[PDB]
Amino acid sequence: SPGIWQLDCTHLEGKVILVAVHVASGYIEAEVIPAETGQETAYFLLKLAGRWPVKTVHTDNGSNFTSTTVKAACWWAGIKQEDGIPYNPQSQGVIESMNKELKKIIGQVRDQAEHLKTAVQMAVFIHNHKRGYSAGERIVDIIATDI
Amino acid sequence: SPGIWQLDCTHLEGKVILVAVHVASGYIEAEVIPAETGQETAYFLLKLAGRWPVKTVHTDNGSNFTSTTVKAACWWAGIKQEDGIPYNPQSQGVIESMNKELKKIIGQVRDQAEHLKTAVQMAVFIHNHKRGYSAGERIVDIIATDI
Ligand SMILES: COc1ccc(CNC(=O)c2cc3ccccc3cc2CN(C)Cc2cccc(OC)c2C(=O)O)cc1
Ligand SMILES: COc1ccc(CNC(=O)c2cc3ccccc3cc2CN(C)Cc2cccc(OC)c2C(=O)O)cc1
Repeated sequence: SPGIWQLDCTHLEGKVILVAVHVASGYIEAEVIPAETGQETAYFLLKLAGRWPVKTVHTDNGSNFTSTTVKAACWWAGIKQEDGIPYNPQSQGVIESMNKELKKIIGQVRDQAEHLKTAVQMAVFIHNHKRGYSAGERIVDIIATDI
Repeated sequence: SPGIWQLDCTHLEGKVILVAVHVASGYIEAEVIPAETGQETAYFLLKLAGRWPVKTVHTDNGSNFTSTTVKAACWWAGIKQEDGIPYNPQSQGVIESMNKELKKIIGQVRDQAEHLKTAVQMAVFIHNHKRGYSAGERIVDIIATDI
């Protein structure tokens, strides 16, 4: 579980927000892309795995699970690519609630920047710092304990 | 020192590679941009500070130190913006050696992707994983100990 991440795709302003959640901590990384493609998802995972010790990724949908480009990136980066079927039924709700919360924060910062990507990174900041520990503190502690 | 980062700008293929180094560990994050502007640097720092507990940034040059946009991002993200004058003379050499090493790795992966940004993220991955601890292990341990 220190190495388990979940992909999540949500939409705002006609754009796509791609999110990776570290399941055990709730820590997130996110980016804005014009549309979800295999190449964009692959590049996002490459970035993620260079920054955190990503062992397993639960993909957000069947297209990214199938994508040969995503599979290639996971091979390159030493990631076990898995499906994202909510075997635990709590998972749907948790991701739903995360997207709602993220969109709420984005709304609270949206008039502080021209570009959606800026607002999204502000929201990532606020989410990861929110406390009692923050998600950023939890991920570091979990991984440090594992090392 | 757990919160101290150094900015670094290097050039390849007519593009700019912007690098943030966590000084105590050698862990890096990096991105490719067409040129180093205040807005790009500001956005890069916002991303960084949402992902790690960035307390202090030593800026890479006087233009980024002066930039009101960079100062605004540092204000927003709770970062102390400082100059990057190598008071310790070993600092020049260490950054010089880091850029040379990064360019070497980029060369070793360059034919595995069309786009420079992909090669740069491959290089970030290799750098942070290289072992005896890796930079990625060191940064997590340093920060966890601090928390
Ligand atoms: C991350 O560094 C900062 C630094 C300062 C601020 C404070 N906010 C403003 O100064 C502002 C507020 C606006 C509010 C409504 C409409 C337009 C706006 C345009 C602006 C000016 N721009 C240049 C900010 C900006 C900078 C760098 C990259 C950016 O995007 C890549 C953007 C952006 O605008 O997204 C936000 C973020
Ligand atoms: C990170 O995910 C992967 C997945 C697979 C590979 C294996 N490499 C190739 O398949 C390849 C090698 C090339 C070698 C010389 C010239 C062109 C090339 C074009 C390609 C095909 N592209 C689509 C890879 C690619 C994918 C996603 C985003 C990308 O950039 C944003 C690029 C890119 O090309 O930069 C690398 C990285």
